[PDB]
Amino acid sequence: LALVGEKIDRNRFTGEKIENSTFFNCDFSGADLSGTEFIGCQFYDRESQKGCNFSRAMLKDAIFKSCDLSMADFRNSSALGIEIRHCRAQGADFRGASFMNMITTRTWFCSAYITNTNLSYANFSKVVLEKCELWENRWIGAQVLGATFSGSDLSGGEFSTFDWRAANFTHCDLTNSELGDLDIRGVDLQGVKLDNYQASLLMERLGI
Amino acid sequence: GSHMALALVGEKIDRNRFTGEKIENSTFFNCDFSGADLSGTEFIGCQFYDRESQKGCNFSRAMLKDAIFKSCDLSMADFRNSSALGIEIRHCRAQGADFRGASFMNMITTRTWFCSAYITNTNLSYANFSKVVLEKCELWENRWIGAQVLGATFSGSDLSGGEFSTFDWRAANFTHCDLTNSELGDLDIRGVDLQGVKLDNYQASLLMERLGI
Repeated sequence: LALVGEKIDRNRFTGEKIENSTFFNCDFSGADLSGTEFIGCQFYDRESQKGCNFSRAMLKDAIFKSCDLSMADFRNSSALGIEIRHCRAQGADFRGASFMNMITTRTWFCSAYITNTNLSYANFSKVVLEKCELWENRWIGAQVLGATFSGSDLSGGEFSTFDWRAANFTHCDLTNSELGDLDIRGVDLQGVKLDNYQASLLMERLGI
Repeated sequence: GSHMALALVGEKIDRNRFTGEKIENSTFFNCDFSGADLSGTEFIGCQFYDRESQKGCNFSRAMLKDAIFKSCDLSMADFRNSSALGIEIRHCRAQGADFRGASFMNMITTRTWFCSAYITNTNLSYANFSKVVLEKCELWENRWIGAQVLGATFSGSDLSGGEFSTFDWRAANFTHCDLTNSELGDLDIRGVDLQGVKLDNYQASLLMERLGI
């Protein structure tokens, strides 16, 4: 399977399963991708330098494994309990995307599974991702201002060019990660889990 | 020249009554040594505090270059404004002693200044070190509980094996200090400058836990 330049109809792939396909410059905006599963699929065209629009797509329980989602516009999604794995999503736009259930609780709760995924330069400004599976990702350069990952599990993460001040990390698990310029003086770390190797390393940053 | 088993009380010591001598197992209660010259004078197992008077001896402005106190009871001695370069206080008790103004510095054989003091194994509970310059000195194995240190600097010194329970860590300058093997109290790395100081495994673990890790 290999579409190009098409705008995808609301119910074209709903619930379906697709493998080793390619969608270049397609426009899944507004689509209904509940229960859809993409495997080995590519959504980013290099000769073209453009990716796919997923803005406002319904993605409740959607699934992405080993896909290339670079430059994916996930703005304003509905992505409750979705899972992303071994994917490339460098530069992808996540602002607006809701990973939270607002119905079966009288407040809110989150659900989301994004691992083994390259999130470099992804935009998570203001995103809510409390208590989710966010382990083993590359976060280099990702915008995270206003976000909150409180209680999530980010263990095994790369954070080389990453502003630890901009988002709420209280209660996350950061064991076994590349922490970059994390400075325990100016960054609430209440409840967070560290590995001894890092622990020492962080003292070193303080002159000790 | 030496003295043994003295018991002085309420006397005012003369400049040279003891200069450079060796004194043992003696008590002096409520004696003003103010201004005396105790250069090189050695005191062993002496007592300068009396539990019945609740009084100490005045050492203010005493000249104490190279002086030795060993195994003495200096509870609330007044050393204010003294000259104690190269002094030495080992295994002494010195609760409430007042060191404010006492220079531990050499300002002759240098362009500027340097320090020299050996105070170790000493109980310094509620001692007063406001503004004291104590750079690069042996200060190991003391009890510091309650000590006033506002404006002092211990920079470079070796405080290893110490006891700092009720101790205000933002008060003085502890850069480059050796603080290993010590009970560290309420020390919090977020609030205080620890550039160059040395901590051990155990200690370091405990300072993380404080933050919440």
